[PDB]
Amino acid sequence: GVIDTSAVESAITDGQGDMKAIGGYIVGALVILAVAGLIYSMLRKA
Amino acid sequence: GVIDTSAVESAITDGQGDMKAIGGYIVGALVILAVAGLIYSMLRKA
Repeated sequence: GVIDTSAVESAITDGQGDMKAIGGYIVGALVILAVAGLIYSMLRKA
Repeated sequence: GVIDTSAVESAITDGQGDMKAIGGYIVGALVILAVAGLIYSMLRKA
């Protein structure tokens, strides 16, 4: 009496493979305010 | 002064043996909307 849920794992494993894609696109934008955070500290201490 | 009613029990015991046959054919179709009723609830809560 089953219902075919084969279209579930095919849909959301491709879903969770897309959460990883837009996680790496944020990490690449948070290191901008990490690098610029501490080369401001070099100019101030000088 | 009897009338032979031997053809009665031979006719309706085979009749009530057929009500059981089409009762089990409905139960097999009501569990479809019982299973699908609560795997819809898993997808909604996720």
